Amino acid sequence: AAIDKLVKASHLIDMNDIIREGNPTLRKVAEEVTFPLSEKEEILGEKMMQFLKHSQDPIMAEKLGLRGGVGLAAPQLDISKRIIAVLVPNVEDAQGNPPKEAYSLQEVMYNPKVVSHSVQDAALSDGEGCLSVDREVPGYVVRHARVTIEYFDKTGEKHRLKLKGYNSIVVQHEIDHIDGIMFYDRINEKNPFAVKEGLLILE
Ligand SMILES: [Zn+2]
Ligand SMILES: [Zn+2]
Ligand SMILES: [Zn+2]
Ligand SMILES: [Zn+2]
Ligand SMILES: [Zn+2]
Ligand SMILES: [Zn+2]
Ligand SMILES: [Zn+2]
Ligand SMILES: [Zn+2]
Ligand SMILES: [Zn+2]
Repeated sequence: AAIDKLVKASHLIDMNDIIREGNPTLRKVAEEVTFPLSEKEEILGEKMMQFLKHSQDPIMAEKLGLRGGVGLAAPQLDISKRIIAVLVPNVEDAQGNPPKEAYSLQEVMYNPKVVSHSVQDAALSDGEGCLSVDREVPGYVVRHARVTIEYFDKTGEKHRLKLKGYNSIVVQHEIDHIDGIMFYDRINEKNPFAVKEGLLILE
């Protein structure tokens, strides 16, 4: 099964593990995981996180043929479980100094969900992309500006977290994957760049 390939100790997730647009697994609602985690579900989370680290490392991205990435959902690896990893980096300053925090968000989330959100909407000004999508998809992907999520980590400990800015956009994108929603489902059907008043455009 997919999961058996993925969790072999020597296996590194790369682009050949990523299923594509059209594969029915991207359109399912993923199955809740139960605690304590199997060995597999735990190893799967570490691999997914390892993949995002690799994709942001100039050397490993080049060794593995990996495109830069900040989130990955298990549906994208053909695994219908409610498991996402998020790794959102902070940026150096004009002087070249690393940030205090390497990441604004670094987490493997089991059973994540949006429990509440803002009336206000937000969109990345640059559109969104997807590891599974090999097309140029222009337009504003309309999301919530702010969300409160709950989720479990690999110990089964429950977290309640509020997010805004880019972290919020990233997490919504990944949660959508475990619900069978693709980014272009939240792009206006007639005008991709339609701005409804009040929309927070993130630069
Ligand atoms: Zn592989
Ligand atoms: Zn069930
Ligand atoms: Zn472990
Ligand atoms: Zn490594
Ligand atoms: Zn929502
Ligand atoms: Zn709502
Ligand atoms: Zn995606
Ligand atoms: Zn609750
Ligand atoms: Zn459409």
